[PDB]
Amino acid sequence: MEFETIETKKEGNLFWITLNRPDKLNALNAKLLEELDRAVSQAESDPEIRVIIITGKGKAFCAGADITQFNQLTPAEAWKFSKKGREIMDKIEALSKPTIAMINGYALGGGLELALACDIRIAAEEAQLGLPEINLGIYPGYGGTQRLTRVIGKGRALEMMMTGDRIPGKDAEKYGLVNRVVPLANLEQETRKLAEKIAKKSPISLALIKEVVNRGLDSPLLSGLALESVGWGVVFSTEDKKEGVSAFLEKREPTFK
Amino acid sequence: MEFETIETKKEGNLFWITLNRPDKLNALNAKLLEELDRAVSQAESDPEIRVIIITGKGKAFCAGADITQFNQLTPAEAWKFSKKGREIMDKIEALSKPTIAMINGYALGGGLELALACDIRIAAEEAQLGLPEINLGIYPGYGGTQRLTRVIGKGRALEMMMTGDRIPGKDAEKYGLVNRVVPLANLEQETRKLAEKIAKKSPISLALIKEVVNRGLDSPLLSGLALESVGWGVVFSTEDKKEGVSAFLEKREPTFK
Amino acid sequence: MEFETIETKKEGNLFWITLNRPDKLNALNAKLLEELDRAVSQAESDPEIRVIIITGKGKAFCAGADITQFNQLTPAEAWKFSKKGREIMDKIEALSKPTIAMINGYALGGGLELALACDIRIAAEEAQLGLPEINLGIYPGYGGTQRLTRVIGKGRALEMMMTGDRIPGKDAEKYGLVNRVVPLANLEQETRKLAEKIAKKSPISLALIKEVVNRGLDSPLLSGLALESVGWGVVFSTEDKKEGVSAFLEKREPTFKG
Amino acid sequence: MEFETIETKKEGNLFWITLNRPDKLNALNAKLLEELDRAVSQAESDPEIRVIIITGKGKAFCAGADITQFNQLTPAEAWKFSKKGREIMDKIEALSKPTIAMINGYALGGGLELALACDIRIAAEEAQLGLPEINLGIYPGYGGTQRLTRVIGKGRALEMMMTGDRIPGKDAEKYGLVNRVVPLANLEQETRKLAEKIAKKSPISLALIKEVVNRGLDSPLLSGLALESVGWGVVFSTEDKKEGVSAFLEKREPTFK
Amino acid sequence: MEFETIETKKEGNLFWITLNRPDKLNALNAKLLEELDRAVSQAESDPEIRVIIITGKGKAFCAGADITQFNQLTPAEAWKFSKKGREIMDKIEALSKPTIAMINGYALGGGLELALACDIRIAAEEAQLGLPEINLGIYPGYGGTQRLTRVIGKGRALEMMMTGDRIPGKDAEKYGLVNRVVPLANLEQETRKLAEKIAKKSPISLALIKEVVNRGLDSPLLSGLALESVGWGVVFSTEDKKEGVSAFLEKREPTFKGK
Amino acid sequence: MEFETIETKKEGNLFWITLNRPDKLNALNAKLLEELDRAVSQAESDPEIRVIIITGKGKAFCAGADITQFNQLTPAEAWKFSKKGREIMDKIEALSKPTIAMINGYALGGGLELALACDIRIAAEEAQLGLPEINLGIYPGYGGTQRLTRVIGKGRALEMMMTGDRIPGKDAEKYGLVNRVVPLANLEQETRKLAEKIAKKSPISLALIKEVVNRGLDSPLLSGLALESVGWGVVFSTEDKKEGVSAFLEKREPTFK
Ligand SMILES: CC(C)(COP(=O)(O)OP(=O)(O)OC[C@H]1O[C@@H](n2cnc3c(N)ncnc32)[C@H](O)[C@@H]1OP(=O)(O)O)[C@@H](O)C(=O)NCCC(=O)NCCS
Ligand SMILES: CC(C)(COP(=O)(O)OP(=O)(O)OC[C@H]1O[C@@H](n2cnc3c(N)ncnc32)[C@H](O)[C@@H]1OP(=O)(O)O)[C@@H](O)C(=O)NCCC(=O)NCCS
Ligand SMILES: CC(C)(COP(=O)(O)OP(=O)(O)OC[C@H]1O[C@@H](n2cnc3c(N)ncnc32)[C@H](O)[C@@H]1OP(=O)(O)O)[C@@H](O)C(=O)NCCC(=O)NCCS
Ligand SMILES: CC(C)(COP(=O)(O)OP(=O)(O)OC[C@H]1O[C@@H](n2cnc3c(N)ncnc32)[C@H](O)[C@@H]1OP(=O)(O)O)[C@@H](O)C(=O)NCCC(=O)NCCS
Repeated sequence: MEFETIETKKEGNLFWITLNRPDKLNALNAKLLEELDRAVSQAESDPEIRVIIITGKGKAFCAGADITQFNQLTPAEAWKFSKKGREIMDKIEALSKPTIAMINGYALGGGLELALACDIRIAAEEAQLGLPEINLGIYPGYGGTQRLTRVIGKGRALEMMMTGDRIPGKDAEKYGLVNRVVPLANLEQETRKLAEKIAKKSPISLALIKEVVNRGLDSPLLSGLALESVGWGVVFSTEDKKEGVSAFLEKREPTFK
Repeated sequence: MEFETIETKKEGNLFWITLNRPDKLNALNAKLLEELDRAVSQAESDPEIRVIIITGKGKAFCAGADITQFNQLTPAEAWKFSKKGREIMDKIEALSKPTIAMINGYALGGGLELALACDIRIAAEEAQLGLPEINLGIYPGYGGTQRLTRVIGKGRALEMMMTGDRIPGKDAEKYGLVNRVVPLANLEQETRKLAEKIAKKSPISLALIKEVVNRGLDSPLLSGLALESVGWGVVFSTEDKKEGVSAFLEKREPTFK
Repeated sequence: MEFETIETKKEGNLFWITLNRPDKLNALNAKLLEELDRAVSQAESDPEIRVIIITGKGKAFCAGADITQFNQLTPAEAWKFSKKGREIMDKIEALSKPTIAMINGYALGGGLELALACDIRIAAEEAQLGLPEINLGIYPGYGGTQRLTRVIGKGRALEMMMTGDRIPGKDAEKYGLVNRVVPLANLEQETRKLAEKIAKKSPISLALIKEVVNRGLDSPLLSGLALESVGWGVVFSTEDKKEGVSAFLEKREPTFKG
Repeated sequence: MEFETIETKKEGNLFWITLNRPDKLNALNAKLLEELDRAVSQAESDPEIRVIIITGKGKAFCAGADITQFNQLTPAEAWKFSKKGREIMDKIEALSKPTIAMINGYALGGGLELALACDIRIAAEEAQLGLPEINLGIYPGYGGTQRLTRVIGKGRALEMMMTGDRIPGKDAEKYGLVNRVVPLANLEQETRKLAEKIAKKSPISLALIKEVVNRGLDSPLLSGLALESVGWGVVFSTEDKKEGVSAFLEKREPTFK
Repeated sequence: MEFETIETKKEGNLFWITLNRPDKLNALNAKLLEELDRAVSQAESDPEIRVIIITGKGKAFCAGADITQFNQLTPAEAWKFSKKGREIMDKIEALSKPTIAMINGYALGGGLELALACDIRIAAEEAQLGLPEINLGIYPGYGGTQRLTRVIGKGRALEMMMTGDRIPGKDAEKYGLVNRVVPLANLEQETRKLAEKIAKKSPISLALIKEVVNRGLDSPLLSGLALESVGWGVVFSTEDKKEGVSAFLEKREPTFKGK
Repeated sequence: MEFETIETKKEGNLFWITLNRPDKLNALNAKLLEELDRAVSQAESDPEIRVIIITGKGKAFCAGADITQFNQLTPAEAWKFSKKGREIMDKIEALSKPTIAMINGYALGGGLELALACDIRIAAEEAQLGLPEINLGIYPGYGGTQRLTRVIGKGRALEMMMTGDRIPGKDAEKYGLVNRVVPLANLEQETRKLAEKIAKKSPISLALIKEVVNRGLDSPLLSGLALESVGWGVVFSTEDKKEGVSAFLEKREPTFK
C-alpha cells in the first residue's frame, strides 16, 4: 500500500505505479526494485486490476540503476546483482496482465531496461532514451543487451550501447523502441485512453495472448503456431468468449467479466 | 479450375486467386479455405505458373472469418479448427513459388493472417488492417499471434491484438507489415509489375531462395548459413545458372527457362 | 601491411581498411578475400587498434564478386567456395573489436554481404544497396539470405533477392539496413566521429557487449539474459570499470586506458 | 483403399499398414510412397481408428529406397526427391494418432527412416537396422541424418552413417533406437498388446500428448512447458477427463467412450 | 520451519526436505506445494546450506498430484493450475544450489515430475516410476511431457505417457531416468555420500555450473559455449579458485570456504 | 612436419596425432594446443588424408589443461583463455574429415573435452574419464559443460562435474560417452579397423554428412531436415555417387576415388 520509493494509485481497472525518487531522477536502487516487485505482485493478485502503468515522478521516467552500490561488488556478487534485478524485469515481462511504460522523461540504462520489460511503450516527445552504462566502464546488466537489440535491431542497438548516446522520443518511435510519441502535455491522457481500451477486454484472452506471443516468439515458428492453436482451444472455453460472440450477434457492446 | 467462393485466372506465368464472397466482405469459411487450398496446390503443380497473387473481390481483401460454428465447437474441436485453418496458411507460406498478397481493402483477423502467409504484401492506401479477434473475447487463431509479432515487433503487435484497432495502409507500410502502399487505382498495375519481374527469374533459384530464407530464419545463424552454402551448390548445377553466367560474361540479356 | 587489392591505414586507435580495385568497382576476388582476412587478423592482434572501419576506393564500396571461375565450378566445389568466402564474413562479424562499414557507393551482392557482417553500417545518401545474384541465375552465397532477412525482415529481403533491384541509401536507412545515411561529402567525417566515440570506451566492455549481443541474439531470451549477467560479472573485474565508477562519483570525465 | 505395393487391414480400432514388395524386400519406390501417404491419411480421418501400426511383408521390414530411381536425377531433382519422400515421413511423425513401427526384419536406409518417423518402435531380435546409403556414395535422404542422431546420439549415429554397418535388434534396443526387442515369433503379439493398451485411452489426450511432445521438444524448455500447460486446459474440457477423474474417485475402471 | 505436510532437517551443510503425507502416499496438494516452495526458498536464502535433498516418508517418494482438486476446474482454471504447480518445479530446477531427489519408492505423475526437476536422481531398486495421468483421461501437467522426453528420449517417454505403465528402478537406471539405483536399505547412505562430496565444493563454481548447463542446454551449442567461457571469467575471480589451484600445485588438499 | 609436443604419422589414408607430453600426462599447454591446431589444419588440407585419429603417449590420453597456466590469469584473461582453447575444440568438431579419439588412458577435464570434440570415441577398458575441474575450485572451460551434458544427459553430467569423480571405460560405454570399449591391448587394432572402413568411403559424402549432422542437430528439426535435403542435391552431383549407384546396379564392389 505505502512504499518508500514508489507511489501506487488504483483507478478503477487501472493500477498506476509512479517511481518516486525525483531527487535522484527515479534511479533504481535495491529498495525501489524490491518495492516495484511487490507492487507488481499486488496488482497481479488483485482481480479488480486489469492494466498496469509504470511512469516516473518529475523530470525523469528513470535515470538508471543506483551507481553507489557498484564500487563494493566482487565480480561474483556483480553477476548475482545483475541476475537479481534483471529477474524483476523478467517477471514484469511475463505478467499475465498488460503493462504500459509511460515514458515522461529520461529513460536511461536501468530505466530503459525497465521500459523494455513492459508490453507497450508510449513516450513524450521530450523523452530522452539510452543505455549509457559503457560511460561507467561497464554495459547494460538489466536485459538491455538482449531486449534493445531485439526491438531496434543489432546495428542501432550496438551503436547506442557502444557510444552511450541518448536518442529523442521521435527517433525512438522511428526505430520502434516506443509505439508512438506525443507531447508531454498529452501523455497521461494518451496513456489513459490506451489502458482503458485494453482494460475493457477479456482478462483470460489478454493473459493467453501474452503467454502465446512471448513463449511463441522464443520458439521455432511451427512450435509457436502449435501454442497459438492449443491456446485458442482454451480461450474458446471461456464465458467472456460466449459473451463476446453473443454481443456481436445481438449487435451490442460486450461486458467482459 | 471452377469454384464457389474464389475465382482463378491464369495469365501467362501469373496465377491470380480472387476471394469471392464480397457480400460477406470475403470472410473465410470452411468452403473458402478448402477451395483456396486446392487452387494453391494446382498453381504450385502447374509448371507454366511462376508467381501466385491473392486478392479480394469488392471493398475488402478479406474482412474476417465466419462465426457460424462457434456455438457447436467444444474446446478440443476449437483447437483442431484453429490448427486446420492455420495449416492452410502454413502451406501458402511454404510454397516453392513466390506469392504476393494484393491487399485492395479490409484485411482483418483471418484476412490479415492470410496476407501474412504470403511472401510479399502490396497494399492500397485505402486498405485497413488489423486483428479484431479480441473484440469477440478470443484472439487470432490462424497464425496472427506469431507472424504479426515477427513482422512488426512485439510492442505494436501486442497493442494491435489487445485493442483490436485497425491501422490504415500507410501505417502498415511504416511498420513493415506491407512492402509498399499505393493508391487503390494503381494497385493492380504496381502488383503486376512486381509479379512480372519475379516471373523472369529462374524458378529453381527462387525455390531455393524461399527454402533457405524460410528454414534459415528459424535456425541459429550458423545453421541457416550452412543451408545457404549447400543450396548454393545445388543452384550451381542448374541450366538457368549456366545461361545467367554466360549471358553476363557475353554482355547479353539472359532468358531463364 | 603491403597488399595488392586493399589499403590499410592505422590512425591513432582506428584501423581503416579500404578495398582497392576501383577499375572492377572493388569486386571481391580470391586475392581480396585473402588480404581482407589477413588485414582483419592484424587489426584484431594489434592492441593499439580499438575500431575497424571498412570502406571502398572510388565510386563503389563493393559492387559484386568475380564471376570468372563460376563456369568451372562443380556443385560440390561451389558449396565449398560459398562456405570459404562466407566464413571470412562470419569472422568479421565475430571479431572482438567494433567494425563499421562505411558504405560510400555501390554495395551489391558480395559487397552488401560484406557490409552486413560489420557491426554498424553508415552509408552515403548517394549509395545503392542490393543483392542482384538472382540476375545470374544464382542467389546470395556469402550470407545475404540469412543476414539481410534478419536485418530488414522477410517481406523486403525476399523482394530484394527475387527481383535483384537496388535501393537508395535513404530506403536502406528506412528499412534499418544502415543506421543512417549522410551526404557522401560528410560520410568520412560522420564515420570518424562515431569511430572516435567508440574508441574512447573500455575495449574489454566492448568485446563483452559484442559477445553477449551476438551469442544472445541466437538463443532463447532467457539464455541470452543469463549470458548478459555472467558477462557483467567479468566486466566488474576490470580496471576500466574502477576508473568509470570513480569518475562518475568524483564528477569528472573518465580515461579508459584498458 | 485397394493398393498395389501395400496391404491395409482394419482390425477394430487398429489399422495395419504392411509394406508389400517382398521380392524387393519392401524397398520404397514412388508408388509405395504415394500409397503409404494415402493409407496414413485414410487412417487419420477414420474416427474408428485409434492406433496405426506399420510393418513389412516377408523377411524385411523395409530394405530402403529404390536405387533404380537414383541415376536419372539431376542435383535439383535429387533435392526435390529427398524433400518429397522425407515430407511423407514428417507427416507420419506429425499424425494426431499413435503410430507403431513393428520392425520384423531388415530396416535399412529409407526403411529405418520410416521406422524413425513412427512414435514407438518394437523390433525382432532377428531385425538388422542401419543406414548404408554411404555404400552408394550418398547419404541418408529421408530424415536419417537428423532423426537417428537425435535418438542414438551423434557418436553412434556418425559411426553408423559413415561405415554403413548394420546393427542387430538387441544393439538397437541398447542404444534406444527401439523401445523393445522380442523374438520374431512373439513380435506381432507384443505389438498387438501395446496397440490395444494405447487404443483404450482418450484419443484427444493422446493427440495432445503427441502435439505437446513433438512441438515442445523442438522448442526452448519454457516454451515447451507453456504449450504443455495450455494443452492441459484443453484436455480438462473433454468428456474422457470427466470419466477418468470420477473413476479414480469412485474406485472403478474407466471407459473412454 | 514447521510445516503441516513436510519435514525439514538441516544436518550441517545439508538440507533434507521430506514429503510428509504418508497416508496419501505423499500426494501433492495445494498445501504441500506451497510448503515445498517455502522450504526450497528458505534453503536457497541460507548460506549454511550447500545441498538440498528431497525424499518421501513411508512407502512412496510421491504418488502424484491430489486428484480431489481436479473435479471443479474450468479449462481456464486448469491451464492456470498446471502452470502454477509446474512453476514450482521450474523454481527447483533453476535453484542456485545442487538438488538431489532420493526416490525411496513410488514416484508417479506429479511425483516423478518433482523428481525430474531435481539435478540428480538416485532411486531404490524397489522404486516404481511412471506418468499414469493418461489413466485419468488427462496427461502430465507439471512438466513431464517436456522433461521425461528430454531425459529418456521420445520413443520411451511416449510409450510411458500413452500407456501409463510404471517401470522398476533398474529400468529407470537403464533409460537414464535416474543416475543409479541401490537397494532401499543403502539408499540414504548412497545419497548422503553423494551430497557430502558436492557440499565440500565451491558454492560459486557449483552455482555457475548449474546456470551454464541449464541455460546452455536450451541454446544453440555456440551460445552455450559462449556462456561457459564468460562464466569461466567469473569463477577465476573467486578465492576458492586460488585455493584449488594452490592445493594442486602444492600436492595438498584444498578447503573451499565459499567467500 | 616436426612438432615439440605432439607426434604425427601419415600411414596411407590415415593421419595419427599423438599428444607427446607423457611426463605431464599429455596436459594441454599453450604450445600443445597451437601444434594440435596446426596438425589438424594440415591433415584437413592434405588430399591424401581421409581419417584423423587423436591419441595419447604413455599412461594418459590427456589429463587436462596444464594447471601451471591458471594462477597467472585475471578474470577477463580467463574468459579469453577459455574461448581460445575451446575454439580449437570447436574447429576439430566442425572439421570436414572424420576424427576418432582413441582413448588409451586418463581423459580428464580438457582431455575429455578434446575427446568429445572428435566424431567418434573408442576407449580402452583401462581408461578413466572425468571432469575434475571442480576439484580446483573452477569448472570445465573447453566445452565440457555443454558437450558432456548433451552426450550422457544432464543428471549424469551434473554429477560428474559437481563431484569431479572419474568413471571407467565400461561405464563410459554404458552412458554413450564412448562408442565402444576394448582392452588397451586391442585398442589400436580396433581403432585402425574402424578408420580403414571410413577411409574407403566418398570424402565429399563424409564431409556433407558431418556438416548436415552437426548443423542440423543444432537447429529445429524441420530446418535440419531442409539442410539434409539440399545436401542430398549436392551429393547427387558427385563422381563417387555415380560409381556407388552403378557399382550396386552392376553387382560389383565400388571404388570411391
Ligand atoms: C540524466 C542527465 C543526462 C541529466 O541530469 P543532470 O541535469 O546532469 O542532473 P543529475 O542527474 O546529475 O542530478 C540528479 C541527481 O541524481 C543523481 N543520479 C542520476 N542518475 C543516477 C544513477 N543512475 N544512480 C545514482 N544516482 C543518480 C545525480 O548524481 C544527482 O545527484 P546529486 O546531485 O545528489 O549528486 C545526467 O544525470 C547524466 O549525466 N546522467 C548520468 C546519470 C547516470 O547514472 N548515467 C548512467 C546510467 S547507467
Ligand atoms: C538388404 C540386404 C543387405 C540383403 O541382401 P541379400 O540377402 O543378398 O538380398 P538381395 O541383395 O538379393 O535383395 C533382394 C532383392 O531386393 C533388392 N533390393 C534390396 N534393397 C534394395 C534397394 N534399396 N533398392 C532397390 N532394390 C533393392 C535387391 O536388388 C534384390 O533384387 P533382385 O533379386 O531382383 O536382384 C541387401 O539387399 C542390400 O544390400 N540392400 C541395399 C540396401 C541399401 O543400400 N539401402 C539404402 C537405401 S538408398
Ligand atoms: C500409487 C498407487 C498405485 C498405490 O496403490 P495402493 O498401494 O493400492 O494405495 P491406495 O490406492 O490405497 O492409495 C493410498 C491412499 O493415497 C491416495 N492417493 C494416492 N495417489 C493419489 C493422487 N495422485 N491423488 C490423490 N490421492 C492419492 C489414495 O486415494 C489412497 O487414499 P485413501 O486410503 O484415503 O482412500 C495408487 O495410489 C495410484 O494409482 N496412484 C496414482 C494416481 C494416478 O493415476 N495419477 C497421478 C496423478 S498426478
Ligand atoms: C591424473 C592423476 C589422477 C594421475 O595421478 P598420478 O598417476 O599420481 O600422476 P601424477 O599426479 O604424479 O602426475 C604426473 C605428473 O603430471 C603432472 N600433471 C598431471 N595432470 C596435470 C595437469 N592437468 N596440469 C599440469 N600438470 C599435470 C603432475 O603434476 C605430475 O608432475 P610432476 O611429476 O612433475 O610433479 C593426477 O595427475 C591428476 O589428478 N591430475 C590433475 C587432473 C585435472 O584436474 N585435470 C583438470 C585440470 S583443469
